Amino acid sequence: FERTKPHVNVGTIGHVDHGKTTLTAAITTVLAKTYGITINTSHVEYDTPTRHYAHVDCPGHADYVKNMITGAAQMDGAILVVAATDGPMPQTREHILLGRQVGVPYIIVFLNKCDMVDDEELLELVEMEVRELLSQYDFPGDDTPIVRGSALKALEGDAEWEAKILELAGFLDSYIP
Ligand SMILES: Nc1nc2c(ncn2[C@@H]2O[C@H](COP(=O)(O)OP(=O)(O)O)[C@@H](O)[C@H]2O)c(=O)[nH]1
Ligand SMILES: [Mg+2]
Repeated sequence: FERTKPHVNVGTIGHVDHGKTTLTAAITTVLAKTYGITINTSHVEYDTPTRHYAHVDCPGHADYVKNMITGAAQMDGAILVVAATDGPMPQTREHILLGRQVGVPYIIVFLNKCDMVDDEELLELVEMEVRELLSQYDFPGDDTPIVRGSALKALEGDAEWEAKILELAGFLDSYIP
């Protein structure tokens, strides 16, 4: 465990537009500064000072469903992007169940479109309805980290937004046993 230092494969589940691919990109970049069948799959490896991460993001639902259903991925940690602009839409609900069956123990939720969402009243509201799916279908939903940034900003520059990706990394290290 000491070389890898604990090696963690963290699984990113969206609907179609939320920014996972984006979320996925941002995390690495942030990470670099601060520290440093047919199957279709996209892979990134990332490191916090504690854990080391392998990350999988799939261009499509079809991918998530097949990839999650067989064996592709193995996903200890599932990082979830629900985007404020919309709300949790089908692909998110589906992804949540599928996860439960899959045996995806931990889903950590990240809320993207806060480059576009001014409204504590909405956010709570995106944020509540997530909590509501998570439970009905699987998960705690209470004692479950919800992180709001905006991935797009974070790469792109400087920012407060960047900082949040840091919580995401942080929770990861914590939330995931
Ligand atoms: N404004 C804004 N747009 C975003 C953000 N993240 C992603 N997008 C944009 O929305 C489009 C779809 O996002 P994407 O990451 O590809 O979604 P995915 O299908 O879940 O992988 C992208 O081309 C991005 O330019 C974000 O945090 N803010
Ligand atoms: Mg994608």
